[PDB]
Amino acid sequence: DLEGYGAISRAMGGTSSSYYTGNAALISNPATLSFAPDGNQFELGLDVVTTDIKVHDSHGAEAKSSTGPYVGPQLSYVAQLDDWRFGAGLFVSSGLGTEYGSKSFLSQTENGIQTSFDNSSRLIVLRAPIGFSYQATSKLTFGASVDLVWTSLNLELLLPSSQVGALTAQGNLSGGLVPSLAGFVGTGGAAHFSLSRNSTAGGAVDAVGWGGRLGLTYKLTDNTVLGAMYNFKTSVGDLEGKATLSAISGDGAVLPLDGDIRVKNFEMPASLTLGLAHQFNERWVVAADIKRAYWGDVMDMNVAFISQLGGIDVALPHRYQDITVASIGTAYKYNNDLTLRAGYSYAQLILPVIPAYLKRHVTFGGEYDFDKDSRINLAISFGLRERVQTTEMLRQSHSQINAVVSYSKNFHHH
Ligand SMILES: CCCCCCCCOCCOCCOCCOCCO
Ligand SMILES: CCCCCCCCOCCOCCOCCOCCO
Repeated sequence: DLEGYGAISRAMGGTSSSYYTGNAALISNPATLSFAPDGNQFELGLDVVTTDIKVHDSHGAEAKSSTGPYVGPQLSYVAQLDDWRFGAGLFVSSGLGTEYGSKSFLSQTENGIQTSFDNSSRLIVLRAPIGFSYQATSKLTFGASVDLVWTSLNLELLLPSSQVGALTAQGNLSGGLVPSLAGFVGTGGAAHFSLSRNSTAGGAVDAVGWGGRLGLTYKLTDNTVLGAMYNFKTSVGDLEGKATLSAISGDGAVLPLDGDIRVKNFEMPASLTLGLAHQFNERWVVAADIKRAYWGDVMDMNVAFISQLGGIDVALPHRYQDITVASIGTAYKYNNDLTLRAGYSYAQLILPVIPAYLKRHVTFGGEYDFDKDSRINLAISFGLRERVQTTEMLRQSHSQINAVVSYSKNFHHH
């Protein structure tokens, strides 16, 4: 989440508690949809998430990922029935995606042998919300919305023998496949996990579930409105699909094995958000928001792989603490049809294929509308780059850019 939804909400540091954010409010604060211009709003957009990562060896070897992006489409329509606003939409998004290739050290056996396995990641989450909004009384504005989330997980991951040995020795790695493959992998081999299938027959690790939120707004003054919204815990099942567990010996021998894999217990925590937007002049508006993701309340993960020959189970325990986000955003009416936006956000061990989220983000946004019904919104969010290190004694450097773009046509009732 953190960064909100939509070209304007993202160009404004992820702020969204109480100002027109567009059709994307269907996920953030649907109560803001009542601030929409008279009529019905059709919205179309594209999300692109560039990622730059460099991981280094204890020998000066590097594996980098960034070396063409995933583009997520965004369709949605909001309708006005008197005081009501009803809206539906499909919101595609990545939430992980790395590609280190197969010529890197991450693809070598605890031993030095260069295997040909890739090392990559890709998480895709679709959100198709159904929601409404009621302007209950000129002052407050009710707003609810249910979801339906579709998650897909692509994985390509090699673990040199020392890593499996410690998992195994820690008791975090179990299964009947331990005693049968252990001799093959040995001292200088590894194990590779692959989740490469797509869609449906394909296998493809995915899950479908529900989700939802509700919020509200209030205008104490004539240019200062306040907002808040509560998000429900994502009730997603286990991600399940086909996976190939493949053992590699000290001389590069490969012993693949197809089966089922389940990535158990993970949802997405409930979040509480409080904020306020204020207009100074009349062409300049400023917004500040404070978000609280209840990660710490996720006590309820694993990875269960199972085949005809046996299975392997990995028990990797979180250690989660609620996170807090502080965001501020600016919008400026520079022309009669050109707005300028900008903002900042503030958040608060390794594994190169699943990078941790970034602490800070600096965004820029712009709006240009040809008519009073046709608008184009742009946004560019930079996830500030942070360094961080841990045989495999690694060090990682990770930054991230974000482009969102959408065309917004306003229709009129006849
Ligand atoms: C996916 C299964 C991963 C399980 C592999 C565990 C591998 C861990 O290390 C085992 C190391 O011990 C084995 C020794 O090397 C083989 C030598 O031959 C032994 C008899 O003298
Ligand atoms: C909401 C995002 C959830 C995304 C989860 C993707 C990460 C889940 O685990 C993927 C690993 O399962 C396959 C391999 O076996 C585990 C590897 O050993 C662990 C590293 O220390």
